Order: sequence, then C-alpha cells, then structure tokens
Amino acid sequence: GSRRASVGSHRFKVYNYKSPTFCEHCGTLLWGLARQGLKCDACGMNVHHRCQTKVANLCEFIVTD
Ligand SMILES: [Zn+2]
Ligand SMILES: [Zn+2]
Repeated sequence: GSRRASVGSHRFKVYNYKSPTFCEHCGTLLWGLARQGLKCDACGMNVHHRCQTKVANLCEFIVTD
C-alpha cells in the first residue's frame, strides 16, 4: 500500500521556475527567469537559496510499496 512519511530533512535542488513562485520559508517571490530557488525532490517545497539553512519544517510525502 502506501504511507505518509514525515522525515527530518528535505532534499533541495536548484530548480527553474516557469511562473512566479513564492518561498515557503520567508513568503517572498523567488525572483528571476531561471535558477530562482530550490525545490525539494521529495515533497516539492520551494525556497530561496538564502533561506535553505533556515528551513525548519518536516518533509512530508507519500511512499508507495
Ligand atoms: Zn521536502
Ligand atoms: Zn525565502
């Protein structure tokens, strides 16, 4: 089946956003045409590069057997 996992760290990777997107740590716009911020590979959370180390929430995602 599947489980709702909740883990201690995100897996952030630089991402190229295609529409105006806001930082899920600080709230403000991820500015630019490209490389505007980091998307978590596991849950999709978007943050600024400069906000990465400040992120304090759990990373939640569905795991399917
Ligand atoms: Zn995450
Ligand atoms: Zn931010």
